[PDB]
Amino acid sequence: GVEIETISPGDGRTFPKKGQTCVVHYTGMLQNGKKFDSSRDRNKPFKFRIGKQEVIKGFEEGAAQMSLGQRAKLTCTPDVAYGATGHPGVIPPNATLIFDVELLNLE
Repeated sequence: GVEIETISPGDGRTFPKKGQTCVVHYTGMLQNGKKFDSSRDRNKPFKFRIGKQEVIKGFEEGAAQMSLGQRAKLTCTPDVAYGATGHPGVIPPNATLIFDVELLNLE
């Protein structure tokens, strides 16, 4: 269940497609919890492509449903990323993830 709530501006037509490397200033957030990740802190804006199972499923499906300049608000379900296992020390088991996603990409 990828639920998109978009802060408006952008163009609404430059869509991410296959074989495209894209750049996101993401920001992580735990539901009823504190922060755990920010690409804005390291100032390295996480160049990545679509389709090679690099990122989690909840962030992968949220990437194609956006466009350039847009600003969405993900809500990743536990069953798509880590809810059975959980990343050791960082992500607890059965966790629901919140992401502040802005797409400022190329290709």
